[PDB]
Amino acid sequence: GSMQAIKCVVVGDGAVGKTCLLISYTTNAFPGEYIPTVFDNYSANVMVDGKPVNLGLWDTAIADVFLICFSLVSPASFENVRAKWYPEVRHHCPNTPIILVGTKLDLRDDKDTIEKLKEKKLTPITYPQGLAMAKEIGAVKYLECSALTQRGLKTVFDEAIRAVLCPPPV
Ligand SMILES: Nc1nc2c(ncn2[C@@H]2O[C@H](COP(=O)(O)OP(=O)(O)O)[C@@H](O)[C@H]2O)c(=O)[nH]1
Ligand SMILES: [Mg+2]
Repeated sequence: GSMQAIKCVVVGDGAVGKTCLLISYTTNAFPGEYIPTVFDNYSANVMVDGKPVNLGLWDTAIADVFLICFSLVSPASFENVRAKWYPEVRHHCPNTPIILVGTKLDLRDDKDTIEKLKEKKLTPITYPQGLAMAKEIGAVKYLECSALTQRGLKTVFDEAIRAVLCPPPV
């Protein structure tokens, strides 16, 4: 083998968890240490639907697929999905698939994160809201994950890969 190379570019507001997402997926450990500007890309060889793939993951601060990320406990990062990130991706690339990724899923039911938001008059983003935002930006998929617990983490990348190996008919 022979593997297919796929380039995936990850974008989203500062502090939404892009770097921790990529490290947690590729090394299988959530980082408890500082991660320099040194590393701006990560890699993983993965089997998806019986196919060996080299997934190249670019951490931003000729993509085959974009991940646009917002934190499930930051309404401001969610609004920027449509106000900033969707337009910036589409200017450069009109057709490349976008996956919309809600991060920090472990906090969406967290009592103290819920309270903290509540005292600024805010609330976590819900699954239906996220799904509606994916439709609004024409994302091929909406996924939620925690880098910390790894809940939903593999699916993000499997679906980024499927987006490339299996484009829609129309
Ligand atoms: N609770 C929780 N915290 C997270 C998760 N992912 C990242 N964080 C935290 O969010 C903050 C920013 O993460 P980072 O990956 O540096 O965000 P970036 O600026 O988008 O690269 C850090 O303090 C991380 O520890 C997560 O899945 N759950
Ligand atoms: Mg980062």
